[PDB]
Amino acid sequence: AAQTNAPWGLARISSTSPGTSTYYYDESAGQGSCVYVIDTGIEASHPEFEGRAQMVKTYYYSSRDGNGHGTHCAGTVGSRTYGVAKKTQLFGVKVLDDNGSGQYSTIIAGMDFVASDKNNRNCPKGVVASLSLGGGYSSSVNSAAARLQSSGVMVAVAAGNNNADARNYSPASEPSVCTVGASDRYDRRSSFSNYGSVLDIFGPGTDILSTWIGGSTRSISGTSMATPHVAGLAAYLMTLGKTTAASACRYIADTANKGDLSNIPFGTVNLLAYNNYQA
Repeated sequence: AAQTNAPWGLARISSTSPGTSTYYYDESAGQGSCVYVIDTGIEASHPEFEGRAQMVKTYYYSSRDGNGHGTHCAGTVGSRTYGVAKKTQLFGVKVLDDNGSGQYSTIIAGMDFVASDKNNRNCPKGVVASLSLGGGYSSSVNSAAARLQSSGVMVAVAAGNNNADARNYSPASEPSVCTVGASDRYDRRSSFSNYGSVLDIFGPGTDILSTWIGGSTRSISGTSMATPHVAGLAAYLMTLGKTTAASACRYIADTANKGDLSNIPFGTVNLLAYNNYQA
């Protein structure tokens, strides 16, 4: 399948070269998979989600996304126009308030929620969780991410936006999950992207168009935007049967575009997520 005039990041993930604008992908499109977006919520009524999104948990007075960040990330996972895996099921877990903040204890509870809640959902092709959040190093936060991964969920986490080594941030620094840095449309490391040996992969993160609250759209930047490209890619590849939740990060690294990014510090992987789809 071909989506013309796609957002640059979608085109990038199906291309061996920057500078194109059509996204190519297998029509299975993540059908039968599920992606949890652990964030500020999801505006599930947005026409872009086509009834495939729903809120399953909140720790606050509402499950609605009063911020936009979670809706934007969910759109990159699975919206019809802005999403990688256009037929996946999206489940929102609101661990962040409408200012985008959340206590680590709430975030940990949300991860353990997903590890159990997947047993209440129909996801025959597998389960992914996208975590566009983080703060300073915490062994408890890393352990919660490790448990979620161990339970059979492909965990993708943002590297962070500090232009610093991600070893000092959580859950970015947890070895067993997939830690995602950000790149721009010219294949440069995004100016804010964290780096370091703990990164597994880069995805598009600068000037990413996606859904927003109020039934709208906007372009924003962050490792928060790169993470859902990788989460959606995992769901898509799991639906194709090419990999599993336990092996998808490694498979994405195996099949990535290699050596094509600029300003990658010595010791950080030079790997850009790629779907290897042959139309």
